[PDB]
Amino acid sequence: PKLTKQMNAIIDTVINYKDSSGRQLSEVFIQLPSRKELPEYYELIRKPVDFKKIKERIRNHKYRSLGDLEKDVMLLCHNAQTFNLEGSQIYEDSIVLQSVFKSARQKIAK
Ligand SMILES: O=C(/C=C/N1C[C@H]2C[C@@H]1CN2c1ccccn1)c1ccccc1O
Ligand SMILES: [Zn+2]
Repeated sequence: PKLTKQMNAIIDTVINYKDSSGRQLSEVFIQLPSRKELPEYYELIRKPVDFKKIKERIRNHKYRSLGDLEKDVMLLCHNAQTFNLEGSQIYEDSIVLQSVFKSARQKIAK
């Protein structure tokens, strides 16, 4: 109950985060392209995950700890770094979002 609320607060912080230029960094990460739209993603990435899926997993009580939530957020960001070119905006945004997650978890949970 309190855990579910901690998780929703943390993920909401990550999703709503805007950089100093006003850009909501999460936007591209909410929903993966389909298999038909981007078959090469699914050829490369073994364990696809997006923020929509993480929200599903929170809603359905699938993460039993903040550690388990963190593992999926880090997976998402790792997949983004794997697929996208180093130095691309999406690659760089995924690094920022890792930090935003860790700060949100420090702030909300401690
Ligand atoms: O890498 C991810 C997405 C990369 N895409 C999304 C945009 C930019 C790049 C190529 N894109 C396409 C390509 C085809 C159709 C729709 N979007 C990604 C998205 C959600 C969660 C994890 C991810 O790695
Ligand atoms: Zn429920």
